[PDB]
Amino acid sequence: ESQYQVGPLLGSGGFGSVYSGIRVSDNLPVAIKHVEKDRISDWGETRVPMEVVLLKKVSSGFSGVIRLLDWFERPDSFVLILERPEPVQDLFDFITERGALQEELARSFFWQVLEAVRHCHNCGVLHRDIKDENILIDLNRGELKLIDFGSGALLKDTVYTDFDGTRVYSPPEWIRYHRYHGRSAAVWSLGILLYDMVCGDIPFEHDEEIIRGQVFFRQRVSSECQHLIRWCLALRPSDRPTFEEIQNHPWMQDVLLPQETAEIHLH
Ligand SMILES: O=C(c1ccco1)c1c[nH]c2ccccc12
Repeated sequence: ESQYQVGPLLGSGGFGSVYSGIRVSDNLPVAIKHVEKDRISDWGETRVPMEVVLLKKVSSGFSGVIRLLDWFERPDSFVLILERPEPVQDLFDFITERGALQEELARSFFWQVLEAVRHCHNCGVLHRDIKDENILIDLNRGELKLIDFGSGALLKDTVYTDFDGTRVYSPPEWIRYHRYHGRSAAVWSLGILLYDMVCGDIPFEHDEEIIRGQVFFRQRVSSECQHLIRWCLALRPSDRPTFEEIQNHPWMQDVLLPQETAEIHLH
């Protein structure tokens, strides 16, 4: 408040409003995110938004998650202080500009995504909204960072019957039954994401295509990549790969380091 210098609004949406900021104490770049208390669906613990509980559980030590540095409670909103990489661009914008990604780049991005989601999972947190817009690229370090835990939940082994993430990334068992388990629904969304990365667009727009589960490639994509995608997008949850199987898949071998990724691909 006196502790942060606010700059430009970065965006707004169902997550609230995110401003670029600086922490005055040491000039650290931050993102400052406000949600209205009324617009908060889900709470935990003092009563904080679930997002804060989930962020505190994943923000310890380092990872591929944008870390929560601090939060404040205002009379009708909560304010989250988050890390801000600089320069940064979300993976959606990045794909809009460059179109479908070279596989070497998608492999590096995808792997970093998988490490970040494993970390969330090891921490007891299910993100539930993995997609291009929720992934930030630190364009100098080539490091990807998960954002927006606002639809996430504690990880658990029983079935989830609520979902408020992105539909076109939701699995067919959610579409048909409003039931999914955490890991396998995450894996499906990783399949959409991987397809999006290598094709330049998500594979399915309509409930029907999701449920049909048939994947058509519109760009040239290697067979190993199409196979990994189709495995993530297995119609039966239990036919999907574990994170381990995904990272042991042949398309995933020999990943570039993040730094290499930036040098070759991001300049
Ligand atoms: O954390 C973020 C976020 C976006 C939506 C919900 O949380 C950020 C959105 N744009 C950003 C830019 C830099 C760091 C975080 C974010």
